[PDB]
Amino acid sequence: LSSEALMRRAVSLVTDSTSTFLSQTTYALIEAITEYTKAVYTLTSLYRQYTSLLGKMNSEEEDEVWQVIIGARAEMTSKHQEYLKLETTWMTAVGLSEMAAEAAYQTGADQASITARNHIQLVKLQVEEVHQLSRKAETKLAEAQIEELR
Amino acid sequence: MRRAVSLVTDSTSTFLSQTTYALIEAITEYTKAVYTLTSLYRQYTSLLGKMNSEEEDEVWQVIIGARAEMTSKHQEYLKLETTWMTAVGLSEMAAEAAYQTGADQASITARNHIQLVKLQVEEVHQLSRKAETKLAEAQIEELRQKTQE
Amino acid sequence: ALMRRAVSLVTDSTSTFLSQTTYALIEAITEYTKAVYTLTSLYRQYTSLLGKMNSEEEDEVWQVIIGARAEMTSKHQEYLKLETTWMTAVGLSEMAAEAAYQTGADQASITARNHIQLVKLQVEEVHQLSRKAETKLAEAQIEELRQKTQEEG
Amino acid sequence: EALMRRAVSLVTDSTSTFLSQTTYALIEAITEYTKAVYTLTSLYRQYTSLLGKMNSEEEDEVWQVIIGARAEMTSKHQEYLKLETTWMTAVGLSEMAAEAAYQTGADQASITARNHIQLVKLQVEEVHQLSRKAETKLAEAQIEELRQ
Repeated sequence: LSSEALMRRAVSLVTDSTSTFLSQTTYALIEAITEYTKAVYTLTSLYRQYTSLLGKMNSEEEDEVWQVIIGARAEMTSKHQEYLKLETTWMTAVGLSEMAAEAAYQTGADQASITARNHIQLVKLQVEEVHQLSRKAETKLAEAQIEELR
Repeated sequence: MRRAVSLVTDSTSTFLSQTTYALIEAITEYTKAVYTLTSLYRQYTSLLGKMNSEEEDEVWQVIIGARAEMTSKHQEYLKLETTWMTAVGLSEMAAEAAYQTGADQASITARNHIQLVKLQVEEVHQLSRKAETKLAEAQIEELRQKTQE
Repeated sequence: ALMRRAVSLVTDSTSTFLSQTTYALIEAITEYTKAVYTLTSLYRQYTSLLGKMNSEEEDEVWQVIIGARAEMTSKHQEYLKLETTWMTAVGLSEMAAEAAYQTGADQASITARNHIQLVKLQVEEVHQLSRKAETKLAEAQIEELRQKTQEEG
Repeated sequence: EALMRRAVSLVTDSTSTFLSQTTYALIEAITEYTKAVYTLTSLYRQYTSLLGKMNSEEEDEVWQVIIGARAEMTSKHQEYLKLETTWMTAVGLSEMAAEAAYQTGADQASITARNHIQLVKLQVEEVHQLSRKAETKLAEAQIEELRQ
């Protein structure tokens, strides 16, 4: 069959396109995570300040800070929903590039496969690193909320 | 009238207790799944080097199952949290209903109950956040170690 | 002709390393101390529930207690490992101050030993806060054990 | 079953004796360590009181004692740690024995086991709190020693 080298050229176009698409969803996902983490930091600060006001106090400033907390929590939940919808797209992009690395290997393009496999591993590492910053921020928020219950 | 609003505060408090206890177990069950998946990642990483394919392929299959179970448990926790938030809303609206009409002590005990429960749930949530943090750390170690080896 | 500059480069490099290991250690001790307070609060929370409850509240809070002490042990081991590193930094900075003195770089000596004694006091002071927290944790545990045995008989 | 509870009663009796002995051995080690902490504290305050007028011979002499005193404090700490592991196994044993008692219908043997475990946990925690107090006073003495 003569369509072997022609299959190698087409599967290289797939690895090239899926890698581009993976970069694009990744970079969008990492932005969404960082903005969500920044919102979590802000909400955390407001809790610790609110807590600091409990004790010899009236109702104006506590209600005002709490109203800010209500807005900040809307912002945190908004940002969480944006990250979730972008996470599906990124996972589809990951799936595509994984199937493309496989197709490259099955047709003998091999070198396109390894470069795709390296790209996927790099991208999961980049995303997991900002994700771990998100988990840390979430933990400190939980700590701030527990301290507030005084 | 106060008899009816006290029946509401007591019933909504019971329902709040029950859904809280259900939510807390869903969270711990989710957290145990996160601990297990974390351990399997650390084990997999520790085997990179010494081992080759079939030992690693088998451990990886165990890892694939561990999220299937972790994701399952996450979905059950999510649906129990929805119910729990309705229970909180109910108990807050019921304490308010107590405050109007003058059932004050039924009101204050409801607010104290609501706050007590929020602390309990937040305390289990923070251990879940810690477990999630350690899982991400294990996954970062496995990814660096794989591109290295 | 020189040596005075070379030994001063040693005191400054070791002082930097001492500063860094100190900051990591004090942060580790402070994190351990917060964990002890957290565990203490949960014990008082459990104790306050003894008497008028059903095993929902007690079992769940207790499950949190198992996690919190697991975290307390984690933080304790991390502090211990970081203290080892800090002690190497202290030894280095002590011998560096000595070498500065033996070569006549007196001010390099005085600044190093002042730095060493500054850090030893800072570390000992957060250590004392840790002992206080540990004492209060034990008290919370004693109160809970008295309450539980007086609840039975 | 016609024969099972007599074996489980042997387990509750043996683990209960073993728990008592390890508890008393542990309390010995903690008290013994606590006394070491008190003495080291006194030597510190004695050393601290000498800074100034005094020359180094006798400050250096007390200081050498302090170095020896901490070696003993550390020895006593590791011996307490080793016995605490053993005591924790004894506690686990007795709680698994109380568990076995209930699932086989003993229970009254059970209630005494749970109370016994709670009692020894209280006894060990109380001597532990005295050692924490001693450690706190030691840290204070070392802070006082700071150089002044």
